[PDB]
Amino acid sequence: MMNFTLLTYLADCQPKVRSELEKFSKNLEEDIQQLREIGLDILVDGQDYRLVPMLPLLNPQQISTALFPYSIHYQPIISSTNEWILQNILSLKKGDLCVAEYQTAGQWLSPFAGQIMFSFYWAFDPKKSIEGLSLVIGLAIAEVLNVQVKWPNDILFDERKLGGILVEIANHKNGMLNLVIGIGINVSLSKPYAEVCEIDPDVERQTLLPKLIQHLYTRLNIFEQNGIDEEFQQAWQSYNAFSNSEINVLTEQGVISGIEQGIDERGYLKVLCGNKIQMFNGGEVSLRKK
Repeated sequence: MMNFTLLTYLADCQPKVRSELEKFSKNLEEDIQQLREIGLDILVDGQDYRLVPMLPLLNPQQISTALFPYSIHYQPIISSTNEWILQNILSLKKGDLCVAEYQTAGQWLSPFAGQIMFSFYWAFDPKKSIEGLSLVIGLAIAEVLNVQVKWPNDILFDERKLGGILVEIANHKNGMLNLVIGIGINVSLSKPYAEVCEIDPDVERQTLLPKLIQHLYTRLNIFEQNGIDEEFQQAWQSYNAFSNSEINVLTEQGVISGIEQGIDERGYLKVLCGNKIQMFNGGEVSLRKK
């Protein structure tokens, strides 16, 4: 069982003596070791216990001044960035974000401060359709990092997953379509996955996070107008790593083989299997390469 309070107190990544630490944990050394097992690195030098970040910690006010006017909440340790946006939905506007260094619920040995992890609140017209939204989120991320996309919502470098996207619908009666979009991008992971450190060795999470968020909001606004138009489908093809490739579509009824044929106006995957094009929805099916 993870000691959440101990992790939160150690989150500043500054040294803390056991006299204070013994308050948050009862059997302390058993809990420090349990945190070490889940991939966190707590090093005790002499009498000083310190948590080690994989990358330099983020500065909240630097992000806030860079992403004005969007309101930013920074928590070093949180259960879920999506839950905070959901739980505080009544106090937020478009683009308000919850950025964290570690998510306790969610890689397995995921590192503290090794990922760009943020969630944000977005609203659409209640009539509007969100079909293809996860494709817009992925394409924006791929364009910023000059990497590839995989349908429906995978970001790829060297055919390896560089991050993940989670789009959720809030059960709030705003008269609008309320969505929490969650993003995790691997920057430096301790080690079938990829990290931005490979593509850009001198990358800094402080600069990349506003860059990604700004382009993401552009494409979301483009989606509100253009939809999944022909220009978007051309943009998808440019960054698709599975374009016109021999693919296997894993479905609840088994695997359908064929050749990838891009996307339609609803964001559905188009595959040529036999002599007909078969279309699939993202949540129901999974994409792989023969």
